[PDB]
Amino acid sequence: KVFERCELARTLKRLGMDGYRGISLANWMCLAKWESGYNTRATNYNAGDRSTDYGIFQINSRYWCNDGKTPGAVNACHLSCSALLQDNIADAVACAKRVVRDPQGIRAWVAWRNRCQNRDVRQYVQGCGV
Ligand SMILES: [Cl-]
Ligand SMILES: [Cl-]
Ligand SMILES: [Cl-]
Repeated sequence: KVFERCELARTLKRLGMDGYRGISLANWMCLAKWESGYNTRATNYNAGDRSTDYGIFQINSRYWCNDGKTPGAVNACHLSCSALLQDNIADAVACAKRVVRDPQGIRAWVAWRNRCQNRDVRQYVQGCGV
């Protein structure tokens, strides 16, 4: 599914993302926006290293979820990458929380550095009731 902006904001808030390990909801919104356009079903193959990015946060198979087909990979979220292509984003949120328990936090995603870091991200949550 492709979430509408405010629907997603509220969905993430219910799932405990607001301020998780210091990360505001608007940061999570900015991440989802630029990773996937708020689209849960997106996959992107990285021909360079044979990994794939999955779902609304474009979580990578090398480190985070198992797809069977990524060489040398591990699965720190202990999920099938299939779990990250559901309309229901509970598993994707749990895995995003796992990512940001590591030292880099939200810097783990390069798109966040490029598109969100050091920016005014207030617009992502404007009017959403969050
Ligand atoms: Cl911030
Ligand atoms: Cl699973
Ligand atoms: Cl689903």
